[PDB]
Amino acid sequence: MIQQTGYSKKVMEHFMNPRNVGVIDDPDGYGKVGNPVCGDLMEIFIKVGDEKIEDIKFRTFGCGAAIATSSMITEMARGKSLEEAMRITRNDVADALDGLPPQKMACSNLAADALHAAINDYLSKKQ
Amino acid sequence: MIQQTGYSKKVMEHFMNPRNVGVIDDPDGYGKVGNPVCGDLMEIFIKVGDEKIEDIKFRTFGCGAAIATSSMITEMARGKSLEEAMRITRNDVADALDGLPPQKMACSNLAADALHAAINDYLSKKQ
Ligand code: FES
Ligand code: FES
Repeated sequence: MIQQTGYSKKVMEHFMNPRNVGVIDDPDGYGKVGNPVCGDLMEIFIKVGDEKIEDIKFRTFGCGAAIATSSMITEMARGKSLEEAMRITRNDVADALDGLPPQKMACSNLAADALHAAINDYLSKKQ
Repeated sequence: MIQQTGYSKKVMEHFMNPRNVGVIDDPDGYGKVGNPVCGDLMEIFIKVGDEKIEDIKFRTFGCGAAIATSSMITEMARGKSLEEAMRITRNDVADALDGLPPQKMACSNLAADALHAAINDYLSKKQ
């Protein structure tokens, strides 16, 4: 078939066994981003110690591509400085996502956009 | 707030720990239904013995409401006669779903529509 799309092993691994699902109570930074098409919401929670991500959790009721990408992005963010985590985007897990249905590119961008939002929330509370 | 919506404990239980996720190889009936808005696909697989559902599995990369509803519908279908399973719809788990965002009503209908499709696939193979 032409323009074939579908789901890779790595996305299926992170959708079936996502890392860092949950909530942090009273988090240092909280970010939430929604997807305009389906209305699902991605929420990222961070604890910050030493200017670094000491803990991270995500919560969403969105689709498999959004959950797998959040699992991969939160795992890559853990332990990074705030400036390094701000540079993380789904480009950093491009190979795992290649091939996905084209509408899931937006779903894949929720995790990094919520992480950036959580970092900015924490920074704006510093001031 | 007015017209409040969100996710209940029962849906969160079935999204976090869905029952009957997987595939049956060489199934007796296979049904697949898609959601027009997001393009996700729900697939149900059944094994039929004694005119009854001897095993059932679903596979989707759709959202939390579609995965929780499939978990609840496949659990209710297991062991039922084909005629009883044909009567199952998300109405049978209405109370667990009440309150969900209104766009997830379509996501909630995928499981029973795929189950009906799998049953009709098996019947059309009888003939
Ligand atoms: S379909 Fe809602 S987050 Fe992907
Ligand atoms: S948003 Fe795709 S199945 Fe619900």
